[PDB]
Amino acid sequence: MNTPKEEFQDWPIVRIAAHLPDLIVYGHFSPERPFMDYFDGVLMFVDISGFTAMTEKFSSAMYMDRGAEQLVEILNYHISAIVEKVLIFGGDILKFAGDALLALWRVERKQLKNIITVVIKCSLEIHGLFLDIRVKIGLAAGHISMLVFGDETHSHFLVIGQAVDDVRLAQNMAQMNDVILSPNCWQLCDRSMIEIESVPDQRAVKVNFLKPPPNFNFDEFFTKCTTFMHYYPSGEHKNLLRLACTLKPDPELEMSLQKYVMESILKQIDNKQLQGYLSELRPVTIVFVNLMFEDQDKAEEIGPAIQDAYMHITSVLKIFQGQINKVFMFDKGCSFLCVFGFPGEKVPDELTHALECAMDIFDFCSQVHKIQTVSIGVASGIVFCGIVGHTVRHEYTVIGQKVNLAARMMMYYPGIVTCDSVTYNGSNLPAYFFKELPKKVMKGVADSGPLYQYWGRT
Amino acid sequence: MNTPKEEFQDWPIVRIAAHLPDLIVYGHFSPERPFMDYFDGVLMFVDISGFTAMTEKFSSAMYMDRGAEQLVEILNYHISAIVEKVLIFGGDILKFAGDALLALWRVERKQLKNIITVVIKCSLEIHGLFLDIRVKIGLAAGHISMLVFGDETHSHFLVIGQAVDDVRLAQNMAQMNDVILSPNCWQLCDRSMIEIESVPDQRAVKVNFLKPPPNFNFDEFFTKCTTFMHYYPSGEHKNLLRLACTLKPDPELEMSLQKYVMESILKQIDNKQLQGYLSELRPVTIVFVNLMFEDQDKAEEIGPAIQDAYMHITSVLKIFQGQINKVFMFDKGCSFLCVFGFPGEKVPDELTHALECAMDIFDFCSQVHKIQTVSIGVASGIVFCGIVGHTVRHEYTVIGQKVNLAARMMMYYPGIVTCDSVTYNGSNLPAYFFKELPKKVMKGVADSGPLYQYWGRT
Amino acid sequence: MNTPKEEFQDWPIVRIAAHLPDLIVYGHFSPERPFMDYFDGVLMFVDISGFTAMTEKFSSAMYMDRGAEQLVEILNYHISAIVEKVLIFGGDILKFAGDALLALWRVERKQLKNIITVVIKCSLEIHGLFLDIRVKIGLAAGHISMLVFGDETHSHFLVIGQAVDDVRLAQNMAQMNDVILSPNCWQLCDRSMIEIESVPDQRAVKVNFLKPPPNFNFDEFFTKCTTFMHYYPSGEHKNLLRLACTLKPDPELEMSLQKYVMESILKQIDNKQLQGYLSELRPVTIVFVNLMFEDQDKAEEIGPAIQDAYMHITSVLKIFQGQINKVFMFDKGCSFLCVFGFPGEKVPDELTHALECAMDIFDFCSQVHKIQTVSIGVASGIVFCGIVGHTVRHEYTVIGQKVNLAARMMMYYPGIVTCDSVTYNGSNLPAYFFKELPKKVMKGVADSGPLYQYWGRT
Ligand SMILES: Nc1ncnc2c1ncn2[C@@H]1O[C@H](COP(=O)(O)CP(=O)(O)OP(=O)(O)O)[C@@H](O)[C@H]1O
Ligand SMILES: Nc1ncnc2c1ncn2[C@@H]1O[C@H](COP(=O)(O)CP(=O)(O)OP(=O)(O)O)[C@@H](O)[C@H]1O
Ligand SMILES: Nc1ncnc2c1ncn2[C@@H]1O[C@H](COP(=O)(O)CP(=O)(O)OP(=O)(O)O)[C@@H](O)[C@H]1O
Ligand SMILES: O=S([O-])[O-]
Ligand SMILES: O=S([O-])[O-]
Ligand SMILES: O=S([O-])[O-]
Ligand SMILES: [Ca+2]
Ligand SMILES: [Ca+2]
Ligand SMILES: [Ca+2]
Repeated sequence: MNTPKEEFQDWPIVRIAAHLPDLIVYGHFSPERPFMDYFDGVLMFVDISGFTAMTEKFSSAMYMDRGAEQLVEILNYHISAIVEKVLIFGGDILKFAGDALLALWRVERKQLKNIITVVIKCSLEIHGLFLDIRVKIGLAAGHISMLVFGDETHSHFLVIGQAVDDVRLAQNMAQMNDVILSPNCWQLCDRSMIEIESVPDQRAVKVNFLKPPPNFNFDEFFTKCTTFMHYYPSGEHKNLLRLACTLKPDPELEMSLQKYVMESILKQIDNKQLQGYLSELRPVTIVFVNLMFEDQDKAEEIGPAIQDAYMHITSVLKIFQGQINKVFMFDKGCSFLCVFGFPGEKVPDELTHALECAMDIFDFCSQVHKIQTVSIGVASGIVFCGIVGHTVRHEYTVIGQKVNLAARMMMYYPGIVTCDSVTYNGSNLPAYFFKELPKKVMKGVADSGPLYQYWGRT
Repeated sequence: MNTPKEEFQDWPIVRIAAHLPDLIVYGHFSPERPFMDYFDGVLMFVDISGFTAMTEKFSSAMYMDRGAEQLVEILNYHISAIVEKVLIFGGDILKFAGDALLALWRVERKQLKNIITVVIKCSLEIHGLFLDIRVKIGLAAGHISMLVFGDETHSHFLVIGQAVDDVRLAQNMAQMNDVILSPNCWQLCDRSMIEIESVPDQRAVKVNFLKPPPNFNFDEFFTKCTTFMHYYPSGEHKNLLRLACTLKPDPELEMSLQKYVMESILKQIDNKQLQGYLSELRPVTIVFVNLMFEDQDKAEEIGPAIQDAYMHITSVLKIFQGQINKVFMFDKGCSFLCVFGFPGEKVPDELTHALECAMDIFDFCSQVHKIQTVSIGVASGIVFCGIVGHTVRHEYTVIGQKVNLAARMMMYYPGIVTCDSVTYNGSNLPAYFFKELPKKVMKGVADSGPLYQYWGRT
Repeated sequence: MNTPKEEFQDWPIVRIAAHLPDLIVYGHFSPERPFMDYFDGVLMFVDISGFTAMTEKFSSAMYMDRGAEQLVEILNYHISAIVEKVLIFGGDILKFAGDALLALWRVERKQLKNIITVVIKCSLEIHGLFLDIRVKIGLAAGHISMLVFGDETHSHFLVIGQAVDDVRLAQNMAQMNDVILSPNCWQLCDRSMIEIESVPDQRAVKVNFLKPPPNFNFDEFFTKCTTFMHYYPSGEHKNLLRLACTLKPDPELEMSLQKYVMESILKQIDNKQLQGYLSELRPVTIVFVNLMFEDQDKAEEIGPAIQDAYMHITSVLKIFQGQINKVFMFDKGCSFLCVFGFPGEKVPDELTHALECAMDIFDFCSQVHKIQTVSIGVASGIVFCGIVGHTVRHEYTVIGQKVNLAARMMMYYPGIVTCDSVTYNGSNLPAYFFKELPKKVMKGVADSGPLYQYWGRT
């Protein structure tokens, strides 16, 4: 009797799970929204520099209109190798945000110290790996909360808390190839192993070296650490990057997971549109909404407010096929990256609508309980849209100078709705709905043309 | 000199042969239609229950319009494993009929007894395998005839005869996890091996156990049996499920095989339409035509009559892009499962045309020599349409409560054209073309709304 | 720590390189056009017979409109095996021209003799391999020049010189399974190894046998020869057909390589159109342009003239979406195979435009310095268009009786623009723009209907 080889089965549930972390794939939580959960772990925030400039350059005529295709190939080639190192070292990629990602090693507290050593080693192997593009890495460790929010058809998650805020601080202060440890990371870690320098005006710290003691054996140390990693592929599945590669069809799980993924993506997953259709350099409008709270680490207070905000944002965006691309925590606050003009979703009057939608969101969210300040940046132009990451873990994302600009506007011009010149000039609206603003110098943007506040009709 | 690995070549002839059994792939028969051939073998008729109810439920809004996609994934996941067991045990899957299949082990008579033991073991391993869904299995053994019929562009085949009628009886009388043997099966089999119970009002029989004698070794027994299996993958190809995976391009064979497969399928095979396009929950009209004969086991009489009927049915269906989905033998008669509204084939006035086409078929076929009774059931609604089975053996099929309803109407209301309420209400036709019928209780249907006879214009 | 298997990555740069030889993939030459380079090597020109007749026959109704699909499958099945033998024996496939290909073994002069023995052995293994279709093979050895020409968006290359002219002569004089060696090939080769016959009225020669001396061991001899093959897959990559299978994304290289490949092909490479869309039997018009020179082996003279011609041809074709399918050297001259009606590029008035474009090209090119004679054949009808070759090395090509006819017209009616009856009858133009020509018997065409010269408006 023959025993023929099982072919890899590439079921839709497996393709959907590529878009999600293990935290969600194997999470099985309740129905209620907001849902919150609490744990400890180590975070790695890996940021690549030089890609939005490449994006700008790949719009140039030398790429003969294969700009999007060439950009995504070279981006995925580099990012895939980072993703693979993270997975092999036992991390869960939580989210891609443009050309950056955030990864988690969830463990019990007693194991944090040993796991911090695993993540440092991983970081230094990634730095190793590095077209003129650098990588900055922040690491943090401690308490983390997860929030899941949404409605009957859509779900979103976020991590929140002091380690989350720390990991962004640590990354922001890194020079152009540094691994920086949060102060808490630095004090929980195994100091006899790691050689650091102080850094100016902060107790956060820079890693120079991993100097293991005499007969420390990393492979034995790692194996010990795997005892505490729930989903590390092993045994018969040790040749796989992710256990989620082995998920089997299960309608109830697939219904829960698909809510996290955008419809146009699901369509490609179902072999109902060409795989190449979602990689594009297209003109869109970014509406970047920032919500700040009294205490942004306190998930039981902020969770309800984010749910409330999401219910309203989703309904006004729907009126324009606008879409939420991603949600995440910034140093200040919860940010919704919203996009008008995603593929097949091109209403004309995009700019006008982007502005009215932004005002509506600003007015509603301002009155939501616990939301201290709302800030919204609106910028318009040619951005890269596409699937970024590795075949086994990847997400739909947007990269471009205009995405960066909208993000910086909401930070540098808090408490108001701001817009760029393309949006101002291109909108239908009367000029006195706007106020021209003082020019501010902003991190990693040059030649923002004039900026405007969208005042509305006083 | 390098010896690089041959890549699996997935030629169109290989993809076409996935849709056909070995009986046809390696058959090489004459041109004439009808063609008949005679042999012996064992049949297994495996029926899954619970799928048309799942079909109904997957139309619900909780599946967020990925109903068809989720249904086909979970159906193929389970059905694939059954297909694989059948192939590994050396069977030929002849046909899929909704959520049921029919499999054949063709052998010389002297070998029937030993082969019956192989098929029982296979059946019990399939029962093993079993969302709330059961499997019933009928087995039969003895004489089988095959009929091939059609025209210059289309071919169809059917198995006919006493073992065929038996295998349906045996399956129909099974409780909700039984393996039932036909009476002839029971008397040809190796009684010292198999432990049965009698069943009420029949000499057909239920298998409880396979109790091999002391040093019976199944693997050695199976290998002996493979001597009599012409196409069992072996040698260099022993890691394959089917020898048809190794077919090489051959224009003459491919022209003969493609006649059995629907054009829209061929289009996907040729990479001229998206693979996902044929999995759908769509509104269609089922026209189920049943032909009964004096003697339905006598292939030399009935073959000409089925050919004649097919020539006419095909021409009237063509006038409406109606399509024959499948043909097979029921307990009484030869059934054509015809469908109006298959993809890209959506004439409006579908219902009216379904009725006129049915009357035309009824009038012509009634006068064909040797056809004793014609019965036709017409039902309309949302049915699943798609490719069911395993990657190496699969077929386009329709599953749904309306498919079941049309099948039961033609059996419970013999000799007339019947239709459901959707068809009656939705058609263009005047009310006095119909007669409202007495309500009958019918196997595995509830809430058939009112039923009508299509009388035509007296 | 796991070491999971790297998946084959099928990056766009790798798919583009399938369309090109190593001579271009690993060439890295300057920007300037024309670019010329000089080397030595052995050429093999493998011609299949019987395919354009199969093409004709696959338009017949017996193929049920899957003619193109069946033709390409059976063509690629046979051609793939030839390609594979050529690659395994260390050759570079330079170009496909319908159902023929040209392959190169580039080496230093001292190694030519040993390499000639490798190529003969390869030839005899290919002859081995051979629906009623024969293979003729010409071999030549010596000096070869390569010309690269084009503009900012498109590149083309050609090999030129005495070995190139020789390899076509040798192939043209072969009977219907011969391997013929050019005279220069015959005198550089290892005469103690190869058993030949003379052939009528030529010092070119026919191979009967390879009779290696007593303890000649071909595998050891081949390995020695691999020392001189720059890109022979080896080591970790010895299970690959081509080293180009390992190319990694690199925007600068990909921009240079994509210029050689047609846009519609790039679109399929980018997963923006169905793979099956480019295999078709479609009506097109072939415009075959032949340029002759005083000395066609002298690349420093002819290179500028071909560049000049190309700049003009490309601009007039653009005005009609006409396309250059391929360029190559014929026994006399440089030929541009141009096509009107490639997919998505179907202007009506195709025939008229094909004629005016041809006249324009004829008038301009006639005055280009160093171009002695221009000849252009225009023929219209159903031709096969599609990707021919092996998965790792393949090209878009056209095959058909009309392609052959246009090629023969430009040779048998030199110095003028000629057209077939379909073109004459179907064009819009007044009858006195044409002159009906004397009927000539032409190699491998029968029933060319009447032929005409396109005179233009005197
Ligand atoms: N797709 C995305 N998702 C979330 N945030 C994004 C984003 N694209 C841009 N941003 C935000 O825009 C800001 C850009 O500033 P930086 O991160 O310092 C740019 P950089 O990494 O030095 O080089 P780059 O522009 O080549 O990416 C960040 O705050 C980042 O969070
Ligand atoms: N695609 C198909 N091809 C052929 N016959 C079909 C069919 N779909 C339904 N039928 C017919 O419809 C009838 C349905 O009755 P049953 O077979 O008893 C239903 P069941 O198996 O108990 O559960 P189910 O409805 O979940 O399938 C059968 O006679 C069957 O032949
Ligand atoms: N796609 C293509 N590219 C370049 N030249 C082509 C071509 N198709 C046809 N030709 C030319 O047309 C002519 C055809 O004549 P032959 O090569 O003798 C035909 P054959 O090989 O005996 O059988 P065939 O017609 O089945 O191919 C050749 O000069 C060839 O160069
Ligand atoms: O990674 S969470 O802040 O979206
Ligand atoms: O399996 S045969 O009755 O179509
Ligand atoms: O092979 S070169 O003459 O195009
Ligand atoms: Ca960045
Ligand atoms: Ca069933
Ligand atoms: Ca040829």
